[PDB]
Formats: sequence, structure tokens, C-alpha cells
Amino acid sequence: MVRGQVFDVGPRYTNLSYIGEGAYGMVCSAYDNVNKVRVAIKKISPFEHQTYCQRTLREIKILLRFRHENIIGINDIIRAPTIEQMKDVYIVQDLMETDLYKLLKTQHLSNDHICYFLYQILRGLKYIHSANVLHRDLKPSNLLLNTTCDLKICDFGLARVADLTEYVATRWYRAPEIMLNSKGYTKSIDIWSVGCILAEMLSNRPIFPGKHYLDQLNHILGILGSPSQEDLNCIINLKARNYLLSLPHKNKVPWNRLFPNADSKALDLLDKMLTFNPHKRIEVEQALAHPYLEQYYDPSDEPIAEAPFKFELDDLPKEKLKELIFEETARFQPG
Ligand SMILES: CCCn1cc(-c2c[nH]c3ncc(-c4ccncc4)nc23)cn1
Repeated sequence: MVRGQVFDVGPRYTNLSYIGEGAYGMVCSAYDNVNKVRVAIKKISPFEHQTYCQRTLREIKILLRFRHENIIGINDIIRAPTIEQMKDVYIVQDLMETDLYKLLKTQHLSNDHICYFLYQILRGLKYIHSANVLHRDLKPSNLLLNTTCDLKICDFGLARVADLTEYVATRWYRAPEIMLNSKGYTKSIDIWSVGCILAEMLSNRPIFPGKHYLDQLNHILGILGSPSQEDLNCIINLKARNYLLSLPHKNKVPWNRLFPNADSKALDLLDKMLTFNPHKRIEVEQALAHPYLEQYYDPSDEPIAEAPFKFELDDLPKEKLKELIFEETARFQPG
């Protein structure tokens, strides 16, 4: 019933309107008749593939456990009464106005707006990391905003407990560790992504675009300068590490040269987030306490996860995952 595709969510949810489609599934807005408000609904069809089943169950488990102002919640979940009839899952969430991707594509943000958006991203990230979770895919299109500039992080399908390469729409926010296929990356990958997002808010253009990870790395080296051997002490492809060390030397571009109109405090924080070496990268608590954010900083108002996360699903056959998804969504069935 939308774009020639079945969106079977009535009778509670009616007046459907298309929002978007992508790897995450298809998202519409709908009128919730029980709550008398419009909501967002994501349709997902994961049961054929083992990795989609993983991500679906992971997203559901995480978001049902999380509760934070700057993290999207799950309001309801629609699926068939029988596991045999279940082919699709519809996840109902708060309807926001837009995402940061669309906002940045056409709108200018004042420094005060950039400051408040970044605070909310980091405040949410603090909660996620406190739950021992890596998001792993932060980017402008999964930062949702409403009219009053409130921000929520969504899209936790790629998330993981903190102890690829499928298709993705964009790789521009991925830390160097990730796209050098390093094994043993940590929370600091999310800080890199946030740094990339901050840069994009400052200029309305991606800081490290590129057609493949090699082109992206050239962009990164073109700004940060050549990496030392210590920057590359991870377990990574030796030929890839050797290629990087072999490139013509690049000097660091001063941040104020790239961003001549930015707040100097913003750029000082930006610098600490976009450090090549992940060990030297600022952590989220320190970032929140940076002078750039001091007008918003409040440790008594930056909650952490009550029950930090402990699940493994990697090893499970999809039919066992399907079962677990069926069980996890049972509480939302009438009744
Ligand atoms: C890659 C993330 C896909 N995703 C978006 C949502 C979502 C939940 N509530 C929303 N409210 C509004 C919008 C939205 C976005 C753009 N333009 C308009 C409206 N999106 C959502 C969930 N998953």
C-alpha cells in the first residue's frame, strides 16, 4: 500500500506517508489512532539473511533496553501472530522532523546551533558507551532532529557490545582503523565519526569524502598529514600499512585554514576528535567537559546506563535468530 509495497500496519496506524528507503528498510509516517499523534514506522524484512537477522534482533534488544532523551526509542512492534506467517517486522518510533543529513545539505547553522547539536550527540553517546555499546555507524542521516532542535540518535543495526564490508550508503564517517580492516577497534571509532559530523556542520560539506577507502585515506592524510609508524601500530594489512608509509609526505593543514570562520574552541575539540591514532583520541566524557561545550555541560544531567549491556548472536543459525526475534516482539502483541 505504499510505493507498490505492502505496509500492513492497520487498523491502529493509518494515513501512511512515505519518508524514505534504504539498507535499514522502508520508513513511513503514520497516524497513531490510539495516541492521536503521527509516528514513524520502519518496515524490515530480515529473515532470509543471517546478518540481517542479527542486526534486527540487535537493534530491537538494544533500543528496548535503552532509555535516553537523545536516543530513539521503540514505541511498538507489529508482526504476524504466527512465526510461520512472520516475514516482515514493523518498528514504530517517535516521528521527528528531519535528519542532520537533509538539514546540512541545504541549511546554514549558526555556531550556537552547532554547539547544541554536538552536545546532544555526545550526551547520547555518553549513555551508549556507558552501556558498553559501540554504535559503529554514526553519520548525519541517523541523527534525527525536530523543530525545536532536539536531537536523537537512531539506527543501531550495526551496533556491538564493546568487547565489514556489506553495502552501506556512506563510508565517509568511518575511522581509519575500521577501513584499514583492523581487528581490535574500540569506542574511539564513534568519536571519530562525531568529529567528522562536527566538521560537516561547520562547513556544510563532508570533510573526508572519497570513492573508496584508499581515496578516503588520501583525503585524511591530506588534512592530518602523514601518519607515523606509531599511528599504524594496529594489526592491519602489512601491504596496506606499507603502502601508507610509502606515500609522498603530507604536512598537517591548520584547522583554522580549513575552517576560517569557526569558533576556535570548536576547532580545538575537532582536533582532539580527529586524531589518526585511536589511543590519542579524546573520550566522550572529556569531550563533554571541553570548553566548547561548557554552556551546556552538566554531569548531574548526563545519565548513564542503569544496566550496562551483556547479550552472542554471531554464531546462531537464522532460524534460531528468527525464534528469538519472535520471542522479543511477543510483549507487543495484543494482548
Ligand atoms: C538511517 C536512519 C533511517 N531511520 C530513520 C528512522 C526514523 C525514526 N523516526 C523518524 N522520524 C523522522 C525521520 C525522517 C528522516 C528524514 N526525513 C524526514 C523524517 N526518520 C525517522 C529510523 N530509521
